[PDB]
Amino acid sequence: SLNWSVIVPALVIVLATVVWGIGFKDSFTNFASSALSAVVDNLGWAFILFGTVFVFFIVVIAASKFGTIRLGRIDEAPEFRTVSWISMMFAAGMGIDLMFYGTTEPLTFYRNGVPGHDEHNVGVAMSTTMFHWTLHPWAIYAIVGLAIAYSTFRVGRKQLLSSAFVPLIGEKGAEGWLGKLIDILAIIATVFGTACSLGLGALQIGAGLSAANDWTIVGIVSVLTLAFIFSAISGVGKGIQYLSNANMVLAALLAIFVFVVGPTVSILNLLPGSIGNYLSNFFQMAGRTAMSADGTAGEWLGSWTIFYWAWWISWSPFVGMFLARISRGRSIREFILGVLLVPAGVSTVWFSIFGGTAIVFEQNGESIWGDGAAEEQLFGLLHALPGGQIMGIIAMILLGTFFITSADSASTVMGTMSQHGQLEANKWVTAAWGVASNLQNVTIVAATPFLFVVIGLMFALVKDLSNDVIYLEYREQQRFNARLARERRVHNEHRKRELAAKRR
Amino acid sequence: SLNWSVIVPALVIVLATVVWGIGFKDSFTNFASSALSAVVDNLGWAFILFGTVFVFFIVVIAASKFGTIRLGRIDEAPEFRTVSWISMMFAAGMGIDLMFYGTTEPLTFYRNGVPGHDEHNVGVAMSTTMFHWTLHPWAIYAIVGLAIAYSTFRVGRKQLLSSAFVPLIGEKGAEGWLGKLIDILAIIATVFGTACSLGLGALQIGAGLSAANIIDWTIVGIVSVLTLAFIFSAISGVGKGIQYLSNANMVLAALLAIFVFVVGPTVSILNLLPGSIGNYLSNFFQMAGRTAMSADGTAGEWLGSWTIFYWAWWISWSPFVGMFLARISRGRSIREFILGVLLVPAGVSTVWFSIFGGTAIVFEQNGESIWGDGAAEEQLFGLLHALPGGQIMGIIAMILLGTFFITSADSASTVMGTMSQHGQLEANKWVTAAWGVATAAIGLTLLLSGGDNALSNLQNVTIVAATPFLFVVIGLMFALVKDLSNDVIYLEYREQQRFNARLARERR
Amino acid sequence: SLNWSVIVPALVIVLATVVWGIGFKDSFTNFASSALSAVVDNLGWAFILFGTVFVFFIVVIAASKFGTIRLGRIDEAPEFRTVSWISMMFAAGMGIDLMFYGTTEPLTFYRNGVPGHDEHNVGVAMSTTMFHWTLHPWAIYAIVGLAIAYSTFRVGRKQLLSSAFVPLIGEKGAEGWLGKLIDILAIIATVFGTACSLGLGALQIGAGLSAANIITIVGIVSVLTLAFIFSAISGVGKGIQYLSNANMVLAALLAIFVFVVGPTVSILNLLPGSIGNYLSNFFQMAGRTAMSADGTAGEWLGSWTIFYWAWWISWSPFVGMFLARISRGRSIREFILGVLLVPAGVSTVWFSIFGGTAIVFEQNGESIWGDGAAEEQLFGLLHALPGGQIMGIIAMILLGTFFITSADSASTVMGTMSQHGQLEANKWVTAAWGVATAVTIVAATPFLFVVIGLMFALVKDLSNDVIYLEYREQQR
Ligand SMILES: C[N+](C)(C)CCO
Repeated sequence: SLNWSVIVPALVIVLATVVWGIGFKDSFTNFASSALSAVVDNLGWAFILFGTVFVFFIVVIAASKFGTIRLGRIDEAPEFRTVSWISMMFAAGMGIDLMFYGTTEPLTFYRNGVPGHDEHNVGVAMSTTMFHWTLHPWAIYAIVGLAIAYSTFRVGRKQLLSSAFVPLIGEKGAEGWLGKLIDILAIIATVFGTACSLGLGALQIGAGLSAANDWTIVGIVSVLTLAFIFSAISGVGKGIQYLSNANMVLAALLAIFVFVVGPTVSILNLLPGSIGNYLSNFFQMAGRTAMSADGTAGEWLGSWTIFYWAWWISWSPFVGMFLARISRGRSIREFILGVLLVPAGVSTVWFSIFGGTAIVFEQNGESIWGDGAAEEQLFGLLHALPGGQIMGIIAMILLGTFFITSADSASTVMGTMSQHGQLEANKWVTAAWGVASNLQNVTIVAATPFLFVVIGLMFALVKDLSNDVIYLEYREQQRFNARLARERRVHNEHRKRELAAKRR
Repeated sequence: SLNWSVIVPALVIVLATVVWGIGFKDSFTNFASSALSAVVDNLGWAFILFGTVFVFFIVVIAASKFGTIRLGRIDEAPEFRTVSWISMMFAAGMGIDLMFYGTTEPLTFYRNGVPGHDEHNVGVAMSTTMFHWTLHPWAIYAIVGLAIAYSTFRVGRKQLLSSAFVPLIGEKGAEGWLGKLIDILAIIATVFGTACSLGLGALQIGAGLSAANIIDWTIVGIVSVLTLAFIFSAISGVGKGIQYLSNANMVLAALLAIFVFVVGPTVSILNLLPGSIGNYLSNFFQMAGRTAMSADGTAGEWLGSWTIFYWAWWISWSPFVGMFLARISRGRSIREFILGVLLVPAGVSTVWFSIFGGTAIVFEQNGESIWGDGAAEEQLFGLLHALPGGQIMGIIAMILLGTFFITSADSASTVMGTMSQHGQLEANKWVTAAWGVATAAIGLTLLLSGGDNALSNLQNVTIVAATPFLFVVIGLMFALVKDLSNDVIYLEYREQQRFNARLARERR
Repeated sequence: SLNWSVIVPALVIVLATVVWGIGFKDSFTNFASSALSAVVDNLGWAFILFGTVFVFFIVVIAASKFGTIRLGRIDEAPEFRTVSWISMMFAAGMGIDLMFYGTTEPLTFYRNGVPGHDEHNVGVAMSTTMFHWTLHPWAIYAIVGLAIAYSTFRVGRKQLLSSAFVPLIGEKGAEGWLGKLIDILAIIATVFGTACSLGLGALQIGAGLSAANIITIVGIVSVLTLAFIFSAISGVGKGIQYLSNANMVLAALLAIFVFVVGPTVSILNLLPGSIGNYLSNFFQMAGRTAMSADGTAGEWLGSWTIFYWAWWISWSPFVGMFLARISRGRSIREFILGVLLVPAGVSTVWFSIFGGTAIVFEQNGESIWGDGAAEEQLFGLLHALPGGQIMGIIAMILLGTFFITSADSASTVMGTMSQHGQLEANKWVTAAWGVATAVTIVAATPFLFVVIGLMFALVKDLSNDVIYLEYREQQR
């Protein structure tokens, strides 16, 4: 079936803005761009304060006994073997976001330097770029991951997101004020959440084709690729799977390419250097406040750290929904360590090669900084290697596949929440959604409340699992063990007492 | 049955400070406060090291299996609800001291900077203040709280610090050479601890009088001796139920936190919550190792005035917080009661210095600057006066430091009575007041001797009377670890895992 | 009993090495030195990366189940108790390194600064020194130590490094490419490793005797200490047990006299000081990849932290043995921390006292750095105190003490890794290989990796211990 109670408020606002951005007061939309500023500096803290709390809590829980609990009907066989499951995360744990931002972020920090430190600090350059792209971002997922996952596969209920809040607003009666609203606010941040990498993919080509053959060629390019959304899911059988390995071959290749063509020793060296520093500056990073230092970091932080936080939150639905799947039969722990450590530790080695070389080239004077342009750097530093174009091609096509990976999946997810949450593949809705610095701004305002949704989600999560039979058993059993062991002891002290007073 | 071997000895020292200091010579009391440099110079390292030790110490017993042991009889349960129990903690975690150092503290740090830190350094400045007022201060309180809550509750001894050394000391009637001694080291330290709070709390008030009237050296003599007269109307002639101002405190303190939160730079104040917890955590070890060798050996002096004082002050109070937290505590687990103590009080102190002290910083950045001529006593009235209707608030402020003194004193003089008479839960109304005035007398006695640097002489004696007790609380770990090893539950468990090992060994 | 298939490939290189660096070839064994740089630069990442994991590793080992099971026969009464055991471990905690380097290093770092900082800072100059001398050099031992012992005392497999690789390789199947290669590079390692701990001592004696008999003679000393490496175990027994104990009392005395005569507070104001800092600066120093800062520390890393790891890596077969040998019946847990808590305390305080005093003297204008050679400095601050020359005499002796206990025992590991990893070996082999030392970084360059696999052979192997094998062979 379809949820035409969640769909209808959906597009009325989706397009209310869409048409509102292309038409009417065309520049009226740039009042919103100056409107986030209310949210960024009034809530920045909220984002940061809770953004970190998100990292500690997920980890305590995995570590906690809650983690042994398995995700699906009691006693279920993993979807993939413990070395076949490994390959699965990559399918979600990468995208177009890594390439445009991934080779410019360490550089841009090694260049300008981050608030609180001097320029040309390779160390911070590595510590601040991972802050955003490793431990922190992924934990915003695994929260929503687990609540969504535990909601559906274990308890055995609906693939709708607001569902995971039934242990707070009750169950089956949280459909109104709170509930439908969540789904609505869910679909929206998934339409905007997508284009933020979709329309972006066109922009990276709008300045990407310069490697071969500008601000209006995007419309022609957008259709070149979008015409392939209706073929991959609508016309072609199956979803993803095939592309997941494509990214390893394509990504793994250009990466091992660079790791062996570019001097390896420096990138390899910065391998522990990357982690080491991360750890040393992670707490200090998490206390960064517009108030610090001297209260002049606000516009840096709104620009970078608050920019990603807000953004990840406004993208955690797709990625909590997508990660839930193919995590059935996997337990809590193995799934939390799953979504962290590895997706975390891939990104890290990725900024280690793109970042290390990108920098080592400024260490000498072969700057890759293409007039301060995110799309220019990527290639500016591989056409500085043999076959710069021979790979630069595979990079284009790498940002091509990624266009449909995100789209494909995203639509899977969004289309899934409009059907009453059922998994079955809905060709019809997957295709319809497909079509549906002002690139970095529309996402974050759109699901501002979401931050409070994942905040409260901690409880709705911890409250609900805590009633899981296995864990319910474990704590019941503790009481019996605790008191039984009481009887055994109170008696002795009456036996060893009566016996004692017998020696008189 | 008042312990007189214990009661008189504590007083012989109480009287000596007051009699020697103001009535006769005066100039000579400041000689013993040359001894203070003595303590910091060559016993300085110890306060610094065992300070950070107490914090680890406590977390690992909480972390340790002992954590599961229940205060009281086996599988006992807490007397009141988690929320109530906690609810007790916020009151425990506020009084005259935050008032005094709420604002000058982190400001003095942004204003002047910290050794190893360039001045105007928000993150550091804040994290140093958090340093003094969170886990390290509260590790100590729990160290002593546990010891007390455990001896009376579990092994059922007398509510006396000595009765918590019994595992390590004879015994056959604990408190021989030792123990009488120990309790004596409690009373005294408990007097000068509360003294400062009574002390700097007083002159905070004389200062505050400026907001309403204008208008003094004799005026501080009046400030205390009046509310000190009103510790008697408070305990001498109790009416209805004695509990009552504890909340009468909380509300005012609430109007102030709320008042300034919104009026003052709110988003900043909010920005300090994530910000300050983080610098803290991040700066937790770097400041842990700040002795008088960093920086270049120049932090020696800075430690003396601040950092060391928190160490001496927290210690010389642990006899009071320690019984308080203990008394409330019965019914918790060591693990539940540790984590509770470090985390719960700490929320408040972190929130407090962010708002009260965190506007003083913001201001100092717009040039407003509440520095008030460099005196910290007046800084609290000052920053408020920079806000709409801050004058009415200054008034409440005084009346707040009023209520605090009586409430600061009664709770002390009860504990101090309780340990002056063989640790009776039942508290003699007549004895308490005695510890009321005696303590008030030394608190006042410290203000008057000093003149313009009245603050200085206060923190240097309370540092000396503390130095002894610090060893007490160090030893108190050792008793505490031997007491927890012989406990039923930890012992009975080691018989079951060695068994859950032996059972499997012979079947295979 | 003498294994002559492992002695040959090693005995040939050793006979050859002393020579090819002699007879007018003395220059071409010098350009050969610079080929060390080659390693530090492409295996630079190698140490600095794992050096730090070993620590976390053992911790994460001592932390988990494996910890509880006793080393050796199921639930055995150990060969000591806590109050006594505590003495035997100390035997390793003190040495010849901790002579010149304790005073000089903390002093150096204070004076010139270490990369990524300013100079004259006391915190960094401690935490940096402690860092090179704490957990980092004791995990690279604990892994060697814990593995060997478990191969023989638990499992009972002969006491020889390759034997610990059984898990990863095969039961009796290692013999081929991996193992024969091990046993040989676990000699080269034992020779040179200790050779860079004695080589500094053959000199520092002549340098330190320029504090006694002001002012060729360097080589006369090598014998006057070596001449009592054989008459110390060959005739009468008990040197390993008797010397280390005495020597600790010497070093203790030394330390204590300086501690008291030297300002007491400063040293004693630096216990919290070093510890607070060592924790604080732990992860930053650890990730001190040369890439930092600005690409600069390449060289600083090469002079000490990285060179530091190699030598330490070189030390794993000889050192890793004894700490395993010493322990029977005592759970790995009471051993991992055993060899982690003690090392930091003996080291920390030791640097604290001597290194810290040095920093104190520099601050008061009383510099003892003069000229600028490591070997001259210890005696510098020494003679700067009452009874200086005198304590200086025992400090002299200290140099030669343990050197004998570390030469007679550097010898023992060889004698036992010669005769099929036999605990007890014939006397002639141990002493004969005691005159061998009578390049450190590349001596052990491959042996790093030998540790890493040793880390997998220690985890994979346990998971085939009885507790984990029984559950394994059950429902699963
Ligand atoms: C709140 N107490 C009075 C218990 C002490 C805190 O300053």
